[PDB]
Amino acid sequence: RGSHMLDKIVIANRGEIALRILRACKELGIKTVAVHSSADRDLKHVLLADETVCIGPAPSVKSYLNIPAIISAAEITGAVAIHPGYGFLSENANFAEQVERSGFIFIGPKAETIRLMGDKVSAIAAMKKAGVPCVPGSDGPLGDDMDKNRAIAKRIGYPVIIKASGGMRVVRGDAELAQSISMTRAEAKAAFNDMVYMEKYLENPRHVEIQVLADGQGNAIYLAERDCSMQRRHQKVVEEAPAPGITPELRRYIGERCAKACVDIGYRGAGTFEFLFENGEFYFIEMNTRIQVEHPVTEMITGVDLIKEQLRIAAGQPLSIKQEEVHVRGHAVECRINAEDPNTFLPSPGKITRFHAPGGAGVRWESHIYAGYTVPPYYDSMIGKLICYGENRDVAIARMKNALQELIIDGIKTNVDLQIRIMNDENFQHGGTNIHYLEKKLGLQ
Repeated sequence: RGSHMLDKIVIANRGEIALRILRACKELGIKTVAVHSSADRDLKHVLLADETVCIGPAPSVKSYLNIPAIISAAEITGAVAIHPGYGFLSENANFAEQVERSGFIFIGPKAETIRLMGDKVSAIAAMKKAGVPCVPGSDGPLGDDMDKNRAIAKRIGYPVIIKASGGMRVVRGDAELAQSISMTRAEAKAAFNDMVYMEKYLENPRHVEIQVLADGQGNAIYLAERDCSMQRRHQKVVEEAPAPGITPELRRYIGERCAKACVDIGYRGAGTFEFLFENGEFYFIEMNTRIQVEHPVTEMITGVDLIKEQLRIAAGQPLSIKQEEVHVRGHAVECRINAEDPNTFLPSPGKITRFHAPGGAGVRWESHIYAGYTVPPYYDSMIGKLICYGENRDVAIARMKNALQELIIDGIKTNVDLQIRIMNDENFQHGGTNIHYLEKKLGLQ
């Protein structure tokens, strides 16, 4: 035992993220244990792992969410750590608590941190305390004294939105504040209760998120930001880094705030701070206490291997990277490739009859698919991620177009066509479109 302390690791996940993790492991000489459902015996990473363990039938609830089977998998193989990747049990405290209780290292933050940020009220509370900008509001249920309510809205700045404590109405001026509150009162009465609170209405915001790394020993750094505004039905479709328009100084401002937050909450490992960004102001929404799907975009513009850092941190090693050594270079754009139905956006199962991946400079392909592989119906629609890097934003986009053209995936329905359309969208090329843009372009409004 000694190529890395975490000499053998259980990859509690599937698809592209599991492969991504497997590779990071092989690089470090770490033995891999791929737990899988009976429907994923043909996953690329499973076929490449040192050991494979079936943890149950196709259904996620019976496999990838099966806590005892996953820990038993770690036990029978003498594994020492478990990487939950993203989704599934990655932000499930109970799982982390049992994993560690069984004597294994959970590659993620402390159980108490998952719970903290996992709760919206506790999270906001902690973020404000640490100095992270949050969504302005009445700080509690609104009374009937329209005078302070008008002052609250004023202080927060219109437009404001009235929300029911148990579930909403937009107010653009104090002239309609009173009526609006009463109107909202009624509905909720019904609708739900009578209590109502006020929040700042962020009408046309962008989705900007800050990547961080903390060793849980007092060291925390931020690795630039990512703009993940290209959304359809709240699902991310395109991601890029850095975020267009964000200056080095603003980046430094929001970055140091998140790093400080990590220190205050004793955060450990990789995490992400998602904010709504409008009129140059950041507003914290939530923090994902895990690795991000779109992490590659950050990896390519900073030259940092986020998965490997997660492993080193989980191995008790303090951060070896100082904030001043972190330099953003170039631009990276990510298109998510999904095997999805164009009318429901749901997974579109089937056999891939022909597959050809794009190649060339600045082209990264994260995917488990291969000619002959069949997309199962039990999980998500994501079959891969295509990330293109360039010395600047225009080069990255130009490369994504070229790469999307070389990409061949027959036998199943995909969104490749959609991606090409987005890369050719004049507004996207200009940069900085808000979270409502995509649904507009395609009329899902």
